[PDB]
Amino acid sequence: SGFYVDGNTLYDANGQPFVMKGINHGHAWYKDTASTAIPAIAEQGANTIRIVLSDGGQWEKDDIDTVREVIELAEQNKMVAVVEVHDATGRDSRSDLDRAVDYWIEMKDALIGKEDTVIINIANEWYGSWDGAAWADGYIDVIPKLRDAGLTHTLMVDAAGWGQYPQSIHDYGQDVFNADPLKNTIFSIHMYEYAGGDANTVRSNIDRVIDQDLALVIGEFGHRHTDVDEDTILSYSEETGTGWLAWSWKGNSAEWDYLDLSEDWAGNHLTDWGNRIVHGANGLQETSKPSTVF
Repeated sequence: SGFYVDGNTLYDANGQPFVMKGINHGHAWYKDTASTAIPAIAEQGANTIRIVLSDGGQWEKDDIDTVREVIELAEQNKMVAVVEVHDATGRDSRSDLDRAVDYWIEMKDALIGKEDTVIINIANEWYGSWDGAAWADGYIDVIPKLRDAGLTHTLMVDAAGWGQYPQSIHDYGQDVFNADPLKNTIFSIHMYEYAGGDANTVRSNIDRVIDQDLALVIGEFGHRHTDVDEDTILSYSEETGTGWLAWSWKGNSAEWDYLDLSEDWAGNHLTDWGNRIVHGANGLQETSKPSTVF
């Protein structure tokens, strides 16, 4: 029993549509914060946490005990865990995707049996270039190896272009889905200045996926700062049943710290951005519903 996909809808194990409303947590870079940050994220009303893991490619590898620990903390706070490997971010090289795939297979014992509470986002932002065909071949090759390893989880696949070239999913997403004998794969767009730059763009990018009867989550998105239209991401996602996961709880480097949702790991002092996501129109408190498996 696990999550299932039918067209552009993701269903929990009780067959109830599940629309992710949640938050990215940079676990890989802040491993000891788990027992503070994960429950703090739950306290905000998030029904899903996207957990940044490392396969040791660029940062400190998250071992199998750590994977178990963080998924357990999510589950025991009534949140779905979207686990993701972050080390292939922006890279076109197949080798980086290979490393992520091998990581999931290495960690399969922490994952098997958790199909109703864990969704596997194969690699964050793999394939930085805007090339639908090449992006597709990567996942056409990758998905069967995961299935062969006995991983039956819903798989989440990031669009090419660091998640910001959703044309890739429109043009090749069905080919990628077809490569999954389980027919249980969904797609993610990351919406920043390009893919989420204005209302029209947000709507067009969501439409170009779900109108292909492919399931979609906005696995990361941002906000306007010194343009990203978080209002439309929030409202149009709600209208269409499209899930989203805001980036990110805490710990961005100085260059991106405008993206921190919370001043503190415990979430007692949200930033303006955190307040918008948690307490604002179409945000977590207003629209997030827990997976019915809980």
